[PDB]
Amino acid sequence: MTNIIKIRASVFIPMSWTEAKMDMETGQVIQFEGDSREFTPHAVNTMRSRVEQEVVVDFYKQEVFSYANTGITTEKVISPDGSVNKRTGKASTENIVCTDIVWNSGGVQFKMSASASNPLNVYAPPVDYVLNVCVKKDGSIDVQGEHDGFPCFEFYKQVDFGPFEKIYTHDFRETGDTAAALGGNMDYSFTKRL
Amino acid sequence: MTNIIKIRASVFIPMSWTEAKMDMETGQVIQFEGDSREFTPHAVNTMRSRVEQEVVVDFYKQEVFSYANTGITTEKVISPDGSVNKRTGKASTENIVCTDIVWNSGGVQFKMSASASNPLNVYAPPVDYVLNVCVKKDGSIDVQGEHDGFPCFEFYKQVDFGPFEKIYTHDFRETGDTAAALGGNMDYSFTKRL
Amino acid sequence: MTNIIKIRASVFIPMSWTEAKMDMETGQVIQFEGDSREFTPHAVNTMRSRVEQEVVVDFYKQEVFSYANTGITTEKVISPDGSVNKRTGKASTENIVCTDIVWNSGGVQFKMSASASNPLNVYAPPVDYVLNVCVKKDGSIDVQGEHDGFPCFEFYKQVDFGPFEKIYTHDFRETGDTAAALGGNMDYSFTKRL
Amino acid sequence: MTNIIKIRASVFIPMSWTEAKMDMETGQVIQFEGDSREFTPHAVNTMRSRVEQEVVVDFYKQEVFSYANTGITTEKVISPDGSVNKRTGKASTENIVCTDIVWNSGGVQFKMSASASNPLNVYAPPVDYVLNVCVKKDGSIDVQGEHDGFPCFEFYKQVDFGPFEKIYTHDFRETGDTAAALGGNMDYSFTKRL
Ligand SMILES: [Mg+2]
Ligand SMILES: [Mg+2]
Ligand SMILES: [Mg+2]
Ligand SMILES: [Mg+2]
Ligand SMILES: [Mg+2]
Ligand SMILES: [Mg+2]
Ligand SMILES: [Mg+2]
Ligand SMILES: [Mg+2]
Repeated sequence: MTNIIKIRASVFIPMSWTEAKMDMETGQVIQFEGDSREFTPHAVNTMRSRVEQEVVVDFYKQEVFSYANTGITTEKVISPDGSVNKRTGKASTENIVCTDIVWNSGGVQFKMSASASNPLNVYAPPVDYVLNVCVKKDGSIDVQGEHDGFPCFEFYKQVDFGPFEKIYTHDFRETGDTAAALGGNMDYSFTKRL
Repeated sequence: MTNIIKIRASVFIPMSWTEAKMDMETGQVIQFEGDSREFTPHAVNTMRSRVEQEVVVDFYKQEVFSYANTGITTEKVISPDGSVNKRTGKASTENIVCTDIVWNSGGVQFKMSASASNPLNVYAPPVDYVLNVCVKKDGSIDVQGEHDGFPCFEFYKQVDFGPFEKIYTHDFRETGDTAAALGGNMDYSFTKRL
Repeated sequence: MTNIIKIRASVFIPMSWTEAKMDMETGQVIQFEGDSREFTPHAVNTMRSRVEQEVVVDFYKQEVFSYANTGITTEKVISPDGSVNKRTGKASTENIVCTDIVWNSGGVQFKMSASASNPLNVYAPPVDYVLNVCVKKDGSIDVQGEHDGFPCFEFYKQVDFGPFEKIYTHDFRETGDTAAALGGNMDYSFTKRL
Repeated sequence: MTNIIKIRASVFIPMSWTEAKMDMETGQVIQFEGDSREFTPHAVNTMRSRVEQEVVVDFYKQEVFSYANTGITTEKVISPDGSVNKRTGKASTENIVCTDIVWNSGGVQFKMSASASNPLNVYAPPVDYVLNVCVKKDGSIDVQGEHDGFPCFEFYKQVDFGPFEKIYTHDFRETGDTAAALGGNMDYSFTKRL
């Protein structure tokens, strides 16, 4: 009846630039580039997110396909001498996976997990989410998510090439949270049936 | 002839506190306790070192013994309101080792490797040194070493309970190295004969 | 017959920037620009000193000449949001003087006095020195000085366009000293014949 | 009709301690004692003001009397190692005065000026106020005032031992000023008839 059902996850920083840090050792002032954008599902391959993942369940084919990416990190360093210098790196995508795919008569389930650190500052703990998602042949979905409290998170489902539907969003700046929340374990969780 | 020769290794931050890192938006300021001392052989069991290691070759017993230890890590956080909060942790010694001991006619060979990470940040990079030493029955040594460019490293020999003798010292505030030098590979090497 | 003889005084900050001061009221970090150099006699008119003075006694003309100058003060302010601002000002030279010139049979005496404020930091007490110098007709000098403990002080002589010769240097990081030494009385003193 | 008319002025810091400043050269966090009070005309002799002044015009003897005082300054310095150390001094009252008394049948005018340094810091900017007050025989007054934008300022009038009345107040924290407003010129001014 319904053929293709896609789940999209995005992790992004809304600001142009992260919170400024100063190292008295070097005299520098450093910040990393953001994604300069609000919430939206239309940001694929746009490089306006730190982590991006899409799983596509294909019932016609009896297949799960996954797509995983990380944005580019740019650090802006202002030297004592005043000069500014940018450096570029890209997080690994080794730990953005789609795992534990299990089939039954009327659907499939799997877990999506993402862990990506900042390639240019190693002292930083990685962002993490994991969702346990169950999809039925009818089209409706059933998700159990956890994620670090920072930065912003957005999840959408899109079925048979139609319009996108909001699964769940987390807005750190509405929530009181900060980059501290990236350490520890995954502070938040949610349940959602669409 | 000569019976006991000891090799001492010591890594230390000569300041009372590491140079401050500050988070501009919050005003928060972060520092790590140092060892507040200069170069000195007599620092054993004093907890004035990040890493501390002694290898004792005993020609009279045909034996090699070793001691290894880490200092305590203290994170001091100053809040915008001048409130101060401390945290304590102790790096594991699991990777301060004396390995590849080879006994032959002329004396003995072995390699001392130290690698200690920050018990308060799992993600920080570790300090590293490796020493390849060769000790002769007459009390000559031959040393080939590598180490990170930060913080301070000092190495000493002492024979038959005699005075200490400097093998090698490295002082990051002379070579202009930084806390960054704790990552990557070991960036200095040396060779010394006593 | 020795013709002309020179005394050069230089007060400079060896670092590129003085050490940060932070205000939890405004959230800001402030530093002033240093002179980014080591001790050297060849620094005239390079603007690489906070205060600089040359007294020249001419035995051919029987005259004393003096040059005096201050470098430029540059204040750098980092803001909570990582913006940086510079301001700029130049200390008055009115209080860098050469004084009480007395001539006798065998040479000349005089007094070099320096006092300079920070034009951007009124909170700054002046840097201060005074040299009492006695120059014999044959190119010998007898100097007696006082100075504040911070920053660095260098004094040289130069006879008849010859090489420069060190009279006295003060290095504040060697003698464990602080910008506090700027206030109060002149902390240090010396006498030298050369 | 009216015999005694008192004008009272108080300069105070509402909070227990001024906002901390940190110095990276020494690691010290340093804040000064405030007056830990809100606005109140009843604070004479209470040592809960930096500056206090009362002028009393006495229409019965035809005399103007004046009383001037500064508070105790106390700096708390927290050392990098935890230990705290207090110094105390007391600002001079040499520049809190009442001058330019001119009498006529109608009443009297005079000027009240206050300037007071921080007595541990010679070169710190004084707090300043200057009031031009006209006192009429019927008891009414007319005041043109100027003051620095920090810290807090309260002025009151009292006739024939009656209750106090507010002339004017300045709360630097409603108006978003800072300790910088201490410097340069008196940023605020006001005019009052009551
Ligand atoms: Mg995490
Ligand atoms: Mg967490
Ligand atoms: Mg290295
Ligand atoms: Mg390393
Ligand atoms: Mg001085
Ligand atoms: Mg002094
Ligand atoms: Mg003022
Ligand atoms: Mg002002």
